[PDB]
Amino acid sequence: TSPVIGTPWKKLNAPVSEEALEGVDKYWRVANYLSIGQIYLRSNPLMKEPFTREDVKHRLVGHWGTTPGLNFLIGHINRFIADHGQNTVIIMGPGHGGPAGTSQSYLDGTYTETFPKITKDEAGLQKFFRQFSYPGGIPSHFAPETPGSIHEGGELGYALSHAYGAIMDNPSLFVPAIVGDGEAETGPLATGWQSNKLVNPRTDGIVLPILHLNGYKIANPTILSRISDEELHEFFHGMGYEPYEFVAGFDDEDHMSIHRRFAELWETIWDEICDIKATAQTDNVHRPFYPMLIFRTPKGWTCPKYIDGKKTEGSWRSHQVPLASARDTEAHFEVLKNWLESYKPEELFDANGAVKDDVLAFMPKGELRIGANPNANGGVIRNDLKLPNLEDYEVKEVAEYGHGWGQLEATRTLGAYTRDIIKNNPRDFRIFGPDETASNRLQASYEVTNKQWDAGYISDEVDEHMHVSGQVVEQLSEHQMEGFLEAYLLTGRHGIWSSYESFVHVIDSMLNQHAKWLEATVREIPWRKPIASMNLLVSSHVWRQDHNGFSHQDPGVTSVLLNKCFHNDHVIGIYFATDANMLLAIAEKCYKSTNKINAIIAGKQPAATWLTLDEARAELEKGAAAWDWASTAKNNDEAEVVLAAAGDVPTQEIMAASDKLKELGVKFKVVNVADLLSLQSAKENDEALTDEEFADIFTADKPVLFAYHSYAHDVRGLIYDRPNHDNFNVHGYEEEGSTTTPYDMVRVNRIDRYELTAEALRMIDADKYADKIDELEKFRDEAFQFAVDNGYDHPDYTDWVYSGVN
Amino acid sequence: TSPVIGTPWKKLNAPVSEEALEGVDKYWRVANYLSIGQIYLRSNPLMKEPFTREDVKHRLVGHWGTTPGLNFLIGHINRFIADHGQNTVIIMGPGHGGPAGTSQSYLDGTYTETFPKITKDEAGLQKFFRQFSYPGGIPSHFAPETPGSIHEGGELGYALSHAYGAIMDNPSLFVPAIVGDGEAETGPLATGWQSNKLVNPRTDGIVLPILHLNGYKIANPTILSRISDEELHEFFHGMGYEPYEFVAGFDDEDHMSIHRRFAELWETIWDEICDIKATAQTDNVHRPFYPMLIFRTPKGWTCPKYIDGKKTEGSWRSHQVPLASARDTEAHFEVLKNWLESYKPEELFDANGAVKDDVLAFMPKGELRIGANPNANGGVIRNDLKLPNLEDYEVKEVAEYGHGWGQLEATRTLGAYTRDIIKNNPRDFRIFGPDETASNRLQASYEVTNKQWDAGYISDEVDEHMHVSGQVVEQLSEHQMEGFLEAYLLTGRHGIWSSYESFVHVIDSMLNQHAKWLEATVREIPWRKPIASMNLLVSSHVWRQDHNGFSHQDPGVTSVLLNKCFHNDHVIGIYFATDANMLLAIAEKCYKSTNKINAIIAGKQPAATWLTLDEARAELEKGAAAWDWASTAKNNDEAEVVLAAAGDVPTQEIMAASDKLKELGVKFKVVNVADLLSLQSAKENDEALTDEEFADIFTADKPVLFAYHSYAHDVRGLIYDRPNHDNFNVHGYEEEGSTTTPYDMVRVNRIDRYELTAEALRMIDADKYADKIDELEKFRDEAFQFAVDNGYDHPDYTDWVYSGVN
Ligand SMILES: Cc1ncc(C[n+]2csc(CCOP(=O)(O)OP(=O)(O)O)c2C)c(N)n1
Ligand SMILES: Cc1ncc(C[n+]2csc(CCOP(=O)(O)OP(=O)(O)O)c2C)c(N)n1
Ligand SMILES: [Mg+2]
Ligand SMILES: [Mg+2]
Repeated sequence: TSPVIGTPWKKLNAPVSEEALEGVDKYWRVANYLSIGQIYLRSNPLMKEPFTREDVKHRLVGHWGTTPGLNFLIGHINRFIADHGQNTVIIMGPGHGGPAGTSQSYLDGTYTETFPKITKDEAGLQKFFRQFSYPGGIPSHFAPETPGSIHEGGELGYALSHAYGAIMDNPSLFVPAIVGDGEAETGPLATGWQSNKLVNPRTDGIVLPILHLNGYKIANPTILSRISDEELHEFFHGMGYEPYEFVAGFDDEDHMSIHRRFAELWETIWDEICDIKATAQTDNVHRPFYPMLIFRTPKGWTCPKYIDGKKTEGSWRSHQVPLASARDTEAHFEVLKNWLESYKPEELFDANGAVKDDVLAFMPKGELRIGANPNANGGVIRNDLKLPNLEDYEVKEVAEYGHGWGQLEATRTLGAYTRDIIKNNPRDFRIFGPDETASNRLQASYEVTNKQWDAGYISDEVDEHMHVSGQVVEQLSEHQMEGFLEAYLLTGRHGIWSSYESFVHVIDSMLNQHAKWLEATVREIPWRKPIASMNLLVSSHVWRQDHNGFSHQDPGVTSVLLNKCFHNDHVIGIYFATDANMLLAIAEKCYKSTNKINAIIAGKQPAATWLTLDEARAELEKGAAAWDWASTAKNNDEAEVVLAAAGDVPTQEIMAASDKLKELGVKFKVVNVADLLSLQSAKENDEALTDEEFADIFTADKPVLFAYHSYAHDVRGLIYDRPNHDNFNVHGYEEEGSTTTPYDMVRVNRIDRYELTAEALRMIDADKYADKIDELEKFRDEAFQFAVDNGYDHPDYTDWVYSGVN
Repeated sequence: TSPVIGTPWKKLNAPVSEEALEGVDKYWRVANYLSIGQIYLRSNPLMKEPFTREDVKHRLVGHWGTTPGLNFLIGHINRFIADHGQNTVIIMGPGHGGPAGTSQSYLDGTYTETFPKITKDEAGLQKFFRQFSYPGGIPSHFAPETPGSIHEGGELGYALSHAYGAIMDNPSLFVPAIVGDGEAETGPLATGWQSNKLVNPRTDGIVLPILHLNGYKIANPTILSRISDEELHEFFHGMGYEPYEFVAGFDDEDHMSIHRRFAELWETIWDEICDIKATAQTDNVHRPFYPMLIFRTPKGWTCPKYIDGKKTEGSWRSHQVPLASARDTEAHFEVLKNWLESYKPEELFDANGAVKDDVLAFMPKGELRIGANPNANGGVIRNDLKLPNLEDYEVKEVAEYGHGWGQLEATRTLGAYTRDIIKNNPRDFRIFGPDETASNRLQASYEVTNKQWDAGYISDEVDEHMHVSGQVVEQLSEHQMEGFLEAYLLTGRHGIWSSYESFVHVIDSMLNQHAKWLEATVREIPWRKPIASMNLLVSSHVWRQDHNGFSHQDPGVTSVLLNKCFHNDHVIGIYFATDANMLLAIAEKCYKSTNKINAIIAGKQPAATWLTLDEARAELEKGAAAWDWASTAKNNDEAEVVLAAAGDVPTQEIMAASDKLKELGVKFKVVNVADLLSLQSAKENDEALTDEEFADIFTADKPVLFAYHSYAHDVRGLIYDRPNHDNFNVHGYEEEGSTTTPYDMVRVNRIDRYELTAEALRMIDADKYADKIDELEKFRDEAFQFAVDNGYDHPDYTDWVYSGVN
C-alpha cells in the first residue's frame, strides 16, 4: 500500500522566512557550480591555482540549456518540502538536464549513501565531476542510477502521464511535473494535459504541472513561447487548469528579489492546492481547476550572455554546451573561468571542500528527501498480490469431455480471475485500456469496481459502471495508458493493461524505454528493488479482425519485443495462450513476476480448450511441450513429421490438420510452444531450453512444420543455431488480409488446415501423395468459393470438432 | 401504468391563430356568464324579458373573487390543449372558485355526459344555474362531483404537493397548478415550492406553477402581492424557478390585446418547457429551472368597479359576493342586470339556449378534455398490484419453536414484502417518508430501488441509495409526503408511506380532507372508479420512544381516525399488528383494498412473535379472535376474567400477566383485537362483529380487562352499546411519559404486567388476593428503583420469555 509520509496538505500560515531564501539562493549557486563542474571539469574541482586547461575535460558532453532553471525549481521545492513536510516526488520531463538531478542527489546527502566512494570533500567532488558522461561513469540524463528518479526523460512526452500515474490511488503524494516547452509539442504530452479528467482529488494525489517555458528547443523556438500570453492562459484554462505565471531573469532584477517573488507565488499555489484537497474530503463529485505554473526563464540562465559574438544565454545556442572547446583556445578557457567564478564558489565550500553547513540548513531530512522518498524507489513499497486459488477458474469440461471441447472465449477467464484479484487487492491493482476493456472481454471486473471518470455525467442509460473513483481507467490513448501503468508500477503498485495487437506499435518507443529502465536496473543498480511487471494483454489479434480489416492487422509487437533479449536480463516475456487454462497459468506466473514486460497474446474469439490446468502449468515451466494425446508416434523415431504451434489459431489449424493426417496413417508428433523465448539459443539464454531438451522435443532428422502467430522472420531469427533448424518450415503472418470470413484470413496466409496438411505431405513424399495434395489444393479454392457464394465459412471448416471430444 | 396520451411535449412552431383567440375571448365571456348565473340566478337563464327579481336566488352563496381569473386561465389552457395535443390535468388551488370548474365541465361537454339531466339548452341551463350551492344540488367548491377534478381545494395549501405527486412516474402529463396568492401564505405550500428538487424531468412529468396573484385574501391583502417585484422574482429564482410575469386588467387595454399577449407569453413558456423535456432525454442528472407564471390580475376582474361607493373590483370586497342582496333592492338588481348584460350573452347563446358553435370550435375533443382525461379519474387507470406469495415472508419459527419466540422487529418483514412488491411493480408503487424510512426499518427496499434526489450530490461516503430517479421519496415534511401520496393514488398508482405516530397529527387536516373525498365518492359519485388505498404505516409509536421522550409521544391518531366512521362508508381502517405475521396479513389485505385510509400501527422494536400466518389471517377476517393456546378456561363459563389486547406492547403485557395468573390458578380467556372498527356497534357498522359473535368472544357476565395502545377514551366511545360493556376496564395511554427505560414507560401508564395482574385480581376478589396484590404493587416500585439504580430494566422484566416457547 502507498504510505502516508509527513504531514500532507498543510498550509504554511506564515511568511516565508528570509533565512530560508538565503539558503535557497546559496543552494541555487552551488547547484549551478556543481552542474558546470560535471560538464566541464575533470580535475581541480575548487579551482585551486593553478587552474589550467589541464583541468578541463577533453570531450565536453552534456546539456546546460535547462539545468539552471531546473536547479532553481528544485531548490525552491526543497525549501517547500522542508517547510511543509510534504510527500513529494519530482518528475523531470526534460531529462537531459541530468546534472541538475545529480547535483540534487549530491547536495541532499543521498548520493553519498548510495555511492560511498563519492565522498563529500575535495576528492569526492573531483570524482563526482569526472564521472559525469564519462567512460566508466554515470549517464548524461536523469537515470535509474540517479536517486530520486522514476522517469528517465530521454525520450520526450511522458512526464505528465507518469505524474498522473504516480498519484493514482496515492492520496498523500505531491508531484511537481516539470514539462519542457519543446516537449510540450510532442503528441503524447499534448493529450497528457487532459488527464486531470481521470483522477479524483480525494482518492488520488495532486499533480502540479510546471511548464518550463524557456522558449527554445534544440536550434529552434517553441510554439508555446511564441504565441500570445492570452492564448496560453486561455489554452491552459480550457484544459481544466488555473494558469499561474512566473517570469524571471529577463532583466537585471536582483536574485534575492526573484527568490522572494517565487516564494510568494509558490505559497499562493500551495494554498489553492490545499483548498482543493480540503474541499475534496467533503465534495469529490465536481472537478476543480488545478493550478499549473508557467515558468518563463531564459535558456541557460546563468551562463555568459555572449560568446563569439553570438547570443548564448536566452537562446538555443546554450542547449548542449556553450564553450564547445574550452580546451582548445585560451579565450574560451577565460570565459569558462569567469563563468565558474561568477557563482563565488569560494564562499560555498569550506577548506576541506564540503558544501558549507549554512548552504544546506534549509534542506529536508530523512524520508522526506527526493532521493530518499520511497515512492521514487517503488520496489521497497511493493508487496505481493494476494492471489485467488487458480483451480477455481479452471475450465473443467476438458477434464471429462475431452480435449478440444467447447467454443469459449479465452479472455473471459482472465476477466474473472482479474476481478477476484481486484476484490482481494483494492487500491493496489488497476486495469488500463485504450477504450478497449469491454472489447477484450475483461468486463467481469465491473462486478467489483467501476471505471474512474471525472468529467461530466449526463445520464444512466449511457453511464453504467462509471464512478469518480475506480480501478479501471480508460482513455483512447495508448500513450496515456502505458505511462499511467508504468508510473503505477514504478511507485509500488500492480496492474494489467489490454490492447488491440495492431496498436501496441503505438507504444514501441515507450516499451523500449521501459526495457531500458529494466535492463539498466537488473545489470548495475542493486539498490533499486524489483518493481512489479508491466503486464500487457494483447488481444483482438490479427487472425480475427472481422469488423476492421487490414488496417487493424499487424502482429509486429513480437519483433520489437525480441530485440530486448540480451545478456541474461530476462526483462521480456512473450507468452501465447493456446486456450483459457494456459492463459490462467500464464497470468498467474506473470502476476507473480517482477522487473519484466510480459506480453500475453490471447484471443477474444470463441476457441476450443485443449489443456487442463495441471497440463498447462506443466507446459509452462518448460515453455514448449509435446502433446502426447495428439501424437500418433510413440517415440521420436516413428514420426514422419513434427507439427509445432504457438498461438490459438495456429494451434487450431495444427490440430485440424493432424486429424486429416491421422486418416492417411501419417505418424507425427505434436508440439506446443507457450513461451517464445524458450526457443532462444541455449548459450545466449540460460533460462531457455537446453540443446538436449530441444532435440528431444524436435526430432533431429525429421522435418518440423511450425505454425506461428506473428511473422515467420521472428521464429527463424531465434532458432538459427538450434539443432534441426534447417528442417523447420515456419508458417506465419504474411501481410495478407482484409475484412472477410475467418477461414479466408488463414487461407490467404498459407496457414489454414488444408495448406498445412499439404505442407506436411510435401515434407514426406510429394510424389506418393500427389493426388491427395492436389485434392487438398482444389478443396481450398472450393471452400473459398463457398464463402463467396454463401457469406460464411464451409461446414467442413465451421463444424469441425476434434476427434478427442467425448 | 400511466398512459401516453396525444403527442406530448410538442412545440407549436407557428403563431397562435387569430381565430383561436376569437374563440378564447368568446369562451371567457360565456364562462363568466355561466359563473354568474350559477351564483345569482334560479330561473330565466338567458334573461328573456321580463327579467325580474323573481329570477334571482333568495340566498346568494358562492365566490367570485377568483372565478374570472380562473376562467381566463382555463380557456387559454383549453386553446393550448387543442393546439398541442397535450396530456394535461389542471389542479385548481383556490377551490372556492368552483363555478369556474363547473363552467368548464359544462362547456367542454363532459358535464352532460356525466349528468344527462343537465342538457345543453335553456331548461338544462336553468337547472345548471339553480343547482349550484343549493338544497339537493352541487357543492360550491371544485368537488369530486365535478369532472376533471382531483383536488377539492377547500382546505388550502396542497395544490403544489398534489401537482408534484400527479406527475411522479408520469412522464407525458402536464400539470398547470394554479396557486392562490393567499394560499401561498400557508405553511404547506411554502414548502411545496421546493419539490422540484425531488422530481426528474426525464422520468416524471412537468408541473407549471401559476401563481394567481390577485392581491387579496378574504378581507386582507396578500404578502406576496405587496412586496417589490424584484423581491418576488428573486424569491422564485432562489427556489429553482424561472419567473415569468403577466399583468392584465389594471387599465383600459382591449380584451383581445390581453388574449394575444397571453398567447405569446404562454407559447414562450411552453417552448422553455419543451426544451427542458428534450434536454432531459439526453441529460437528466443536472436540474433545470422550470418556468413558473406569475399571473397578476384584479380580484373579481369583470365585476362592477364600484358598488355602494365601495371599491369592489380589484379589492377584497369581491371575494364571495358583490351584490349580497340583489333580491332586496331595485338598485342592486339593476347593477346585477347591467353586470350580466356586459358579457353580451345575446350573441353567445342560440335561440334554443345552447352555447353557439363558433364559441367552442377551438375546444379539445375526446380524451384530451379536462373532464375526460383519465388522470383526473384515476380509478379507470388503476390495476391491481402483482403480489408476491405471502408464505415466503412468514416468520416460521413460531410454527416449530412455539408462540412467543424471538426478538424480531415487525417492520423488517414489511420491508422485505414491500421490496418484492416494488420489484414486481416498478413505476406503479412508491414509498414516501418524512425522513423516517430507515428509522422505521423499511430500508430493505434499497435492494431494488433508490431514493429519488435531484438536488446536488457531493460524495459517496454520504450519498448511498440516492439517485436522480427512484421509488422512495423522502423529504422532512409530512404535508409533502401525504400530498405526494394522495395525488399518486388519485392518478391510478399505489403507495405506502411511513411516519412516527406522534407526527401523524401534522396531517390530521389532510387525512380529514381525503376522507371527505372518499366519503363523498362512495356515497353519491358512482362514475368515479375506486382508487388505491392511502396506506399509512404508523411506527416508532408511543411506548418505545427512548431517544426522544415526551415530545414524541401522542397516539391521538386513532381518535381522529375514528371520527370518520359513519353511514357504512368503510373508508377507514385501523389495524394493530401484534407481530410480524399479523403485519403480513394486514399489509396484504391493505394493499389489495380500494377507497380507504388504512392506518397500520406496528412497532419497530424487538418484539416476540405470537401467531402463524394462517392464524393471523384467521384473526384478520374477524378483527377479534380468542387465543385458545393462551386461555386456561375451555369454555366461556370457566373463565374468571377475559384479557383482551390491541397492540404489540399491550399484547406483550397481557401475555406476561397471563403467565403470572396461571401460577395462581386463575381461569381466564385471552382475546386479541387486530382491527379496531370491528368493535363498533353492529347496527351502525354492518361489517363490524355481530352482537352474538361479540358476546361469544367476551363473556356476558365476566369482567373484561382491555389493554389498549391509544387513549382509553377511544375504546370506551366505541363499545358503548355492546353487551358486557359495563365490565370492560380499558387501560390505555395516559399522557405520562419521558425518556426512560421501556418498563418505566408502561409503569407510569398503569399498563405494565404487574399492574394488569393486580387489576385482574381485583376484578375477581380484592379480599382473597389482598396479600398477592400488595406484593405485586410493592414489586412494581422495587423494579422501578432497580432501573434507577442500575440504568436498565429488571431481569424479571427483560428476561421474561413466554412459557409456550420450546
Ligand atoms: C521524442 C523525442 N524527439 C526528439 C528528442 C531529442 N531531444 C532531446 S532534448 C530535445 C530538446 C528539448 O526540448 P525542451 O523540452 O524545450 O527542452 P529544454 O528547453 O528544457 O532544453 C530534443 C528534441 C527526444 N528526446 N525525444
Ligand atoms: C387553511 C385554510 N385556512 C382558511 C381557509 C378559509 N378560506 C377559504 S378561501 C380563503 C381565501 C382565499 O385566498 P387566496 O388563495 O388569495 O384566494 P383568491 O384570491 O383566489 O380568492 C380562505 C382564507 C381555508 N380554506 N384554508
Ligand atoms: Mg525549452
Ligand atoms: Mg388572492
